[PDB]
Amino acid sequence: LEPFYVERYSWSQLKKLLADTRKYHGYMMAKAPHDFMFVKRNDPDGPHSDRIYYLAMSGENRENTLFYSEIPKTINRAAVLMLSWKPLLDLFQVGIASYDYHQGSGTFLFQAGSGIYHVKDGGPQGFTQQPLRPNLVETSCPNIRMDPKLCPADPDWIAFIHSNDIWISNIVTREERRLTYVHNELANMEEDARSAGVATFVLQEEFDRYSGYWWCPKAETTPSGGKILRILYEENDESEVEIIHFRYPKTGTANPKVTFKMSEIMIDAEGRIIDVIDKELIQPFEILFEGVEYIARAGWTPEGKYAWSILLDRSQTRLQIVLISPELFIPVEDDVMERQRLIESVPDSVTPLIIYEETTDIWINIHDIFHVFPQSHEEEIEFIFASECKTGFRHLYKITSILKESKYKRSSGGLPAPSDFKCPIKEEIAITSGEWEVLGRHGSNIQVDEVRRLVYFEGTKDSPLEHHLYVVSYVNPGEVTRLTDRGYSHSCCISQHCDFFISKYSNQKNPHCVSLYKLSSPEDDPTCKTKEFWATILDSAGPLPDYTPPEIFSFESTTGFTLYGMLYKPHDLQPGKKYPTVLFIYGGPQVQLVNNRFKGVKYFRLNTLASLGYVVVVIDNRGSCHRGLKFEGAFKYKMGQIEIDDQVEGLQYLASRYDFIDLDRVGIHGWSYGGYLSLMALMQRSDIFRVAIAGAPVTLWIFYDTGYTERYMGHPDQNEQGYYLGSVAMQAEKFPSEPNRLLLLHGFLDENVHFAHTSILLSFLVRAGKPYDLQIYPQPESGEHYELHLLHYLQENLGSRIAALKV
Amino acid sequence: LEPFYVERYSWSQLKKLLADTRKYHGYMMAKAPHDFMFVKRNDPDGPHSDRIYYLAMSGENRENTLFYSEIPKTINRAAVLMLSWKPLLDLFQVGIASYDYHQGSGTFLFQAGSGIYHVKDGGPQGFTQQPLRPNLVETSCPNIRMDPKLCPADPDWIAFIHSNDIWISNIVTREERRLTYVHNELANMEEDARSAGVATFVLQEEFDRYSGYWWCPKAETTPSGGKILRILYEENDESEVEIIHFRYPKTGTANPKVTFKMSEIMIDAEGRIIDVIDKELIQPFEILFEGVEYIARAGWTPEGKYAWSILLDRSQTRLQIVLISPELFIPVEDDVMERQRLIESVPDSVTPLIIYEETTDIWINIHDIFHVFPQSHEEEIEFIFASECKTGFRHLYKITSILKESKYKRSSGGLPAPSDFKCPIKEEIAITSGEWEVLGRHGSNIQVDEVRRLVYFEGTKDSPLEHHLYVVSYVNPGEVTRLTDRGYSHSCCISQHCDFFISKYSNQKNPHCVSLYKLSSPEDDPTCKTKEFWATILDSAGPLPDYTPPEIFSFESTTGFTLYGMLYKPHDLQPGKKYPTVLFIYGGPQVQLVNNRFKGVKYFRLNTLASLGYVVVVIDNRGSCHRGLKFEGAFKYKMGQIEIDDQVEGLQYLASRYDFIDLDRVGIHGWSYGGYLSLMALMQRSDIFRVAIAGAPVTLWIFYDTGYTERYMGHPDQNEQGYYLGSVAMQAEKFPSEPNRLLLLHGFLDENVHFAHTSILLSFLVRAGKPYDLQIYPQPESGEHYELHLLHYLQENLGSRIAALKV
Ligand SMILES: *C(=O)C(CC)(CC)C(=O)Nc1cc(CN2CCN(Cc3ccc(Br)cc3)CC2)cc(CN2CCN(Cc3ccc(Br)cc3)CC2)c1
Ligand SMILES: *C(=O)C(CC)(CC)C(=O)Nc1cc(CN2CCN(Cc3ccc(Br)cc3)CC2)cc(CN2CCN(Cc3ccc(Br)cc3)CC2)c1
Ligand SMILES: [Cl-]
Ligand SMILES: [Cl-]
Ligand code: NA
Ligand code: NA
Repeated sequence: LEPFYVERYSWSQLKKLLADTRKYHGYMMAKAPHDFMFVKRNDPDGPHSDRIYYLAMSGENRENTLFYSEIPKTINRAAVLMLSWKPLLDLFQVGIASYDYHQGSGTFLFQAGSGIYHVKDGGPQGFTQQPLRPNLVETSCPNIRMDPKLCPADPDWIAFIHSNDIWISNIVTREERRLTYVHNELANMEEDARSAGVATFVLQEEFDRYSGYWWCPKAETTPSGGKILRILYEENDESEVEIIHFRYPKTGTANPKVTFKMSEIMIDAEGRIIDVIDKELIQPFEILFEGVEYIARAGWTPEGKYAWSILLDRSQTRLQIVLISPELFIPVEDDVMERQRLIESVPDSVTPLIIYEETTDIWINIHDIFHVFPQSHEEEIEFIFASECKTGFRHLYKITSILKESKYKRSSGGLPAPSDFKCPIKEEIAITSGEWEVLGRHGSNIQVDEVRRLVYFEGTKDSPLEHHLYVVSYVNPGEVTRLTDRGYSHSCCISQHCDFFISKYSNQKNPHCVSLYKLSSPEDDPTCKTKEFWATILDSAGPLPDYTPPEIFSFESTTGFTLYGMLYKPHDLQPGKKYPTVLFIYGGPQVQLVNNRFKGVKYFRLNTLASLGYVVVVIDNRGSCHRGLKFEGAFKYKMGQIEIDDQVEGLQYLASRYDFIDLDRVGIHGWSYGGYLSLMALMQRSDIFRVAIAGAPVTLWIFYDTGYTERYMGHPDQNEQGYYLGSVAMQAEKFPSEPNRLLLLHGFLDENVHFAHTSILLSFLVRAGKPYDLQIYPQPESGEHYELHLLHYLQENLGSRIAALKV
Repeated sequence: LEPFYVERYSWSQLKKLLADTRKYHGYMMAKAPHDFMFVKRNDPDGPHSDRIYYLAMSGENRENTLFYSEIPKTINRAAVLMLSWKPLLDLFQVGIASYDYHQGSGTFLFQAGSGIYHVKDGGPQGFTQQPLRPNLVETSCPNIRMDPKLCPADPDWIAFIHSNDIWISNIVTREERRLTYVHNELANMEEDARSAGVATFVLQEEFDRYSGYWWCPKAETTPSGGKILRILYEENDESEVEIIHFRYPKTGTANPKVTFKMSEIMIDAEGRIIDVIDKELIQPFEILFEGVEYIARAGWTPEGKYAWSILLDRSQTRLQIVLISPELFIPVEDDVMERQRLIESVPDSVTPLIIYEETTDIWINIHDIFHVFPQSHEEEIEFIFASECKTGFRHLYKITSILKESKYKRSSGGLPAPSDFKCPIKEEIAITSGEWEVLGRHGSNIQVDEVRRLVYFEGTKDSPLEHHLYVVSYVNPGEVTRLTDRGYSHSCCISQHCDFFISKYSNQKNPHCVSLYKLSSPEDDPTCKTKEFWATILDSAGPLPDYTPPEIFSFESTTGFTLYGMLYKPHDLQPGKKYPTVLFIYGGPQVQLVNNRFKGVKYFRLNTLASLGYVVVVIDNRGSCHRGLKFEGAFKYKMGQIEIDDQVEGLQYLASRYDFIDLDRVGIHGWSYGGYLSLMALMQRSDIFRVAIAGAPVTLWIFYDTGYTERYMGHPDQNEQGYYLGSVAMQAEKFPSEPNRLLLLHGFLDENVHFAHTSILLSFLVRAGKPYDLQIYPQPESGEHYELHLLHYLQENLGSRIAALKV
C-alpha cells in the first residue's frame, strides 16, 4: 500500500478552486417555508378548505417574508399539485423572523427591521386576493422596539420591549404607555443593571428562551363597562453578575437576581387606559419558590386563571411545574402602612401550587412541550408533559394533579417548609414508552386533538438517524402510528384543526423538500389515522452532480452502545493506495451530526475535502444527542475524558474494514466543542492524530457560563478534578514539542466562546515552550479565508508529499 | 556557486542550542557604574583627594545600589590601580534607579522600592568608613510615593508625588503636607483626569521628561526669622485626551491642557509650616505663551530669580527658551473681587521673557543641554545652548540676551502681540562648528568650568561611529581638544571640580570598561588640557571566545551620503558557496545601530544566526541618528518611502563585493519601526525579500501618538498622502499571495505600539485574501520562545533545504 499525496496547489489556485465550487454563502441556503398556520375558509360554494400562511425566502438574495397558499377541497390524483406562493405583504415605502396572529380578528403582528407592523386576513373581514399594505404601529419611542406581541384578549393592544422596559400600544387609538420604570438609558450599564420583560444572556444562550413577558389570554370585565388586561413578566437584576469586555455569569459566580411581577392594566369602555398598577409578589421569590435559580419557561393556562412556570434549581437536577395565581401579586407600595394592609387582605388559601416535580442524577433537559387541558373540576388540573426522569428516554405523560389548600398559612408569620406547596398527583398515565425519545426542542412539539383525543408528536422510534411524525391516543394509549415515510428524516408542522400536516424532509442523497399531507380516518375506526399526499410546497432541486454524499456506518463499541458515523470516501478512489484522513468533530451535548439528512449545504466542504483525496470521518461519540439520557450522561463531571476514546475506536473500526485509510496521516478539526476536542485529541492521543485545527475552542471551563458548564460538570468546588482535567489550558505541558501540528482559529469578538480561552491557552503554551500556529478573525469574505487557510494547512502539513518529507 | 543549507534542527534541538549558548537574561548585562559624583576630602594629611559616589550592580543576580570609591592623591604609574567598590548602604530591615545629593549637608535622598530613604556622607559631618543605615522617611500616605527630590534651599525638606499630587515632607520634624488638591483617588479616571507635578504620557515617551515639578534653589527670608520655599510645577488636564484599553493622545487629536503653577510655602524659624499658598499665572497659559503645546524642559536660574522653560509648538518647528518670574504668579481666588485687586497689584514690567527663539523646516530635537551663568548685570542673562538650526548640526552657542521691559502693557486690557515678549540678542558666539554634532541626549551633556572658562562636551568630530570627549574655551573658541582615545566609543561623566572624568567605553571586539582619568594643564598654558589614566573602576571581562563580532563597512550611496553598516560573515565560511541572508533592521529616527561599540550583549543572537550559516546585515539608512539634521530630515512627510531603497542599495553593494551572499534567500526582521519597515520591505520589494518577520509593527500612523508622528509626518490633514502611503494597513492588497513569507509578532499589552496596529493589519489582510503567520505574547521565559520561533521560522522558510523545495 503506497501513500496517496494530495495535489500541492498554490494559495491562489486554492482560492480559485474554492470560489469555482462555492454555491452557498455563510453556510446558508434560502430559508425553507416555516411557521405554518392553517385558517379555514368556511365557504361551501368555493373550491378551497384552508388557507395556509407561512414565512419563507422566495430566492437566494431575498428577504424573509409572509406568504400564503390555497389548499383545495379536492385534487387530481393522477397529477402532482405544486402550490403557488402568494405574497401576503406589499413592498415597503426589513425581513420578518416571526409573527403573531389573532384567530378571531385576522390580525397579524410582526417586526420587520425597526418597524412593528400589522395587517388583517382570514378573520370576519375575509380573505384578500392581492398583497396587503403593512400598517406601521407609530411611536414616540426613540430606540428600536423589540419582541412585539398581540394581546390575545384584545387585538387592538400590543406590548413590546424598549430599552429593557415593557411598553403597551394601541394600534387603533395610537395610545402608548410605558409599564415598567426599571431601566434608565441615561444612567450607565454598571449602575443600572436591571431589566423587565427580557430574557438574560444564559436563558437565551443555554435554555432557548428569548422572551420575558406573557399576556394573560382573557380579560377580566369591570362594572363600568371596561376591563383589566394583565401581563406576567420577569424582572432581572444583574448587578452582582460578572462583567466582561456585558453581563456574563461565568460558572461558579452569581446568576441574575430574578422574580415575577405583574402589570395590571385598567382599560375603559372605549379602549382608553384608566390606570396601570405594577404588582409584585406577596412574599419574596426566594421564599415562595425555594431553591430556584432559573425560570426556564412560563405562560398562562387556557382560561387565564393561573400563570404557569417551569422552574429549575442551580444544579439543574430538579424541575418544578408551578401554577401562580394573579392573587399572589399585590401593588408595589414603599409605604409600609398601606403595604401591611395589602398583605393581610390576601387569603392564606392563595398559595403557589407545585403541580409536578421530578429529579435526576444526570440532568434535566428543558423542552417546549407543555399542554394544559380546559379545567373541568375546580380542584384539579389536567396536562400533558414530557420527561426523561422515569425511564431515561423522553416520553409523554398525561398527569392529573389535585389543587389542595396548602398546609402552610401565611398568617402564622413563619416561612413555608420545603414541600408545603406540593400538589398530590391523582393520575400519571404513560402515553409513550420504549428505547427512543419524543422530540421537544428546535421546533419539535406536540399537537393535541382534544376532539378525537389524540396527540401528534415527533420521535426517534423507527430510528435514531430519522425523526418521524407519530400519533397516539392519550386516554387509552397503545398503538403508536407513524405518519411519515421511512428513508427520510422529517420536521413537521400539524394544523390546529388536525386534518393536515406539513413535513420538511430530506435524506443524505436528496435536498430538503416541503410537502402537504391530508389526514383522515377509516369510516369504521376514528382512532386509526392515515395520510395522503395533497401537494408540494417547496420542490427539491434534486441530487446536484458536484456533491457526492457520505455513507452512514455503525459499529458496536466496547462501551456497550452502537455508535454511528459518516464516511466520505476519496473521489477517484485508486486501488492499493492509502489516503490521509481528516476527522471532523463536534462531540458535545445537544448536537447530533450523524443522521439521514442532507449534509450538502452546511457540510459541503467535507465533500470538497474528499474531492482532493482526503478520507473524511464524522462520529457521534457518547454524550451526543437523540440516544437517551444514559448515553448523554456518559461524560457527566468528565468532559474531555471519554470523547476521543469513541472517536479513536470508530477510526480503528474503519481502518480494519478499509485498507485505504492511512492511520499515519490522521488530522482532526472542529469548532467550539469540536475545537475543544481537537485540542484534547492532540494532547491525549498524539500517537493517532498528526494535526489538530481547533476553532474557537473552550480551553478553561471556569471561563464558560453557569447554565451550560454547571449542568454537565457541576459547581467547580464539587468537581475540582473534572474541571482541571477537562481544561486544556491547565495541561499545556502535554502538547507536542513538534511544530506544524497545532492550529488555533478564533474570532476577536466572539461572545459565546470568548477569545480569552484562546489567549490564555496561548499564554500557557508559551510558558511551557510549546509551538502553535494561529489565525485571528477581528470583527462574509472571511469564511472564504478560513476555508482557504484550512485546505492549505492540511495540504502543507498532512496531505501532500512535502508534508511527509517535512517530518 | 552552490547554495549552503542550514542544519535542520528539531524544535527541541533549537531550544537546547539557545539555552546552551545563552549568557544574559532579557538582553541585559549587570548595570555598569553610573550617576557619578565627586566630593573633595579636604584633608591635607590624608592620602585621598576625592571620594566618588555612584550607582552600580555588583553582580548579575543583584540589586542596583549606591557604592563609593577612594581617589588617591598619587598613584604607582608602573602598576594599574583597580578601585575597590565600598557599599554606601547597609542591607535593609528594593533597588535604586537614581539619587539626590545636597553638597553643603552631605544628604543623599533616594527611592528604593516603596520607601523613600536618606543618609549623610561628605558634608560637615565627614566621611564614613562603613556601610550606613538608610533612614526611612515616614508617612501617612496610603499609596506608593514617586519622584522624591531634596529642596536645595533646605535639606530638611523633600517633595514627592502621591496619587498625582505634590506633597512635601520634613525628614527631621516628620511634618507632612499635601500641596495640590487636583486629583481625588476615590473619583474615577474618566471624571478626574487631572494631575500635578507629573509628566504625561507623550512627554515621558517622546521627550524623555519624567518630572513635572522643580524646587526653587534659594529661600526668600521673612522678617519673622522664617523663610519662603517655592516649587514650580506643571498642572495637566487630560479630560479631552483620547482614552484606550489610559490617556493616549493619538496623532491629530488633543494633547493635555497644560499650565504652570507655583506653590509658595511659608516656613517659620524652627522648620514648621505656617501656610501654603497655591499660585496660578496672572493671565492664562495660552495668552502669555502663544502657540505652545509642549513644555519640553524646565528649571530655575542658579540664583533662583527666574524659572526657565524650553517650549515647543505643535508642529515642533519653533523652540522658545522663556524666563518666568515668580511675580507672574498670583494666589488662586474664585472670589472675583479679591482676584481683581491681585491682578492690578502686579506691575506691567513683570512679563514673560523669551530669551531665545529658533525655527526650522525639518524639526526641533529636544536635548538636555542648557547652562545659565551667574547674573552679573541686572538687565542681561548669559547662557550656553545647543542647536541644529543655524548649520544643520548640533553645536554649542554662547548667547547673551537683554532683559527689556515689554512694549505690551497689561493695564491697557488687551492681549499681547506675537513678538512683544522677545528679548533682543546682544551676542551670539559659535563655540563649536563643522560637519559633526554635539551630543545632548541619553546622558550626554556639558560640564562648564567657570574658573578656567572652558566647556567639556561629547561629540562626533573624529567619527560618526565613535562618541568622544572634547574640551574648548567659551570666550575665545578655537582649538577643540579630544580627551578620549580613538578606537573606542565613549560615554563620559566629568567631575563638578573639572579635574577628573570617568569614561564608560567599548568597541566591537572588547566589552564595556569604566576608567577614571585625571585632568591637568601644562605649566605654561592653563587653556591646554591633557589627561592621564588614574584607575580602573570596572574592568572588561575580555573578548569572550563564543562571540565573533561583525565588520563595519560603508558605501557611497547614490543619495549622496556615506551609509554605514555591519556584516556578520557566516562561521566556518566554505569556499564557492552562497549563504542565506538575514537583514536585521530598525531604521527609524533617534537610533543608530552601526557604530564602534560592543554588540555582544543586546545583539548577541545576530552572532548566533551567523553560527548556523546566515549572513547577517545591518544598515543605518537615511533618517537615522548622529549624521546631522539634513540626513535625519530625508524622510520628513515620507516615512516608509525611502528606508528600504537604502537597505536594498547596501545589500546589493555587499552582493557584488562578496559572492557568498545568496540574494535569492534574503530575509528581513525588526522590532517596532524595524517591524514596520520589515512589512514595508515585503510590500515594496518582494523581488528582493523572501520573508519578513515584523515584531510589534506600526501599521497605521493615525494610531500612534501626537509627539512622535506629528514631528516627522505633520498633522494628518496636511499630509494625507504621506499618512496613506506610510501606513501598511491601508495597502494590504500589495502583500504577497504566497504563504510562509510574512510573520507578525506582537504582545497583547504593549502600550507603546498597540496590538491594534497588528489586529487592524490582520483585519485588512483577511479582507484582501492574503496569508500571514502570527505569534502572540499575552501579558522572562518568552524571550526564549520568541528566539526559538524565529530560528525555526528562518530555518523552515529561508535557510534549510526543505525551505528551497517548498517554493
Ligand atoms: C461554536 O459553537 C461557534 C458558535 C458559537 C463558535 C464558538 C461556531 O459554530 N463557530 C463557527 C465559526 C466559523 C468561522 N467563521 C466565524 C465568523 N467569521 C466572520 C469574520 C468576520 C470578519 C473577519 Br476580519 C473575520 C471573520 C468567519 C469565520 C464557521 C462555523 C461554521 N462551521 C464551519 C465548519 N463547517 C464544516 C467545514 C469543514 C471543512 C471546511 Br474547508 C469547511 C467547512 C461546518 C460549519 C462555525
Ligand atoms: C519597539 O520599540 C518595542 C519597544 C517599545 C516594541 C513596540 C521593542 O523594542 N520591543 C521588543 C520586543 C521584544 C520581544 N519581547 C517582548 C516582551 N515579551 C515578554 C512576554 C511576557 C509574557 C509572555 Br506570555 C510573552 C512575552 C518577550 C518578547 C524584544 C526586543 C529586544 N530586541 C529583540 C531583537 N534583538 C536582536 C535579535 C535578533 C535575532 C534573535 Br534570534 C534575537 C535577537 C535585539 C533586542 C524588543
Ligand atoms: Cl404504553
Ligand atoms: Cl569656531
Ligand atoms: Na441558543
Ligand atoms: Na523614552
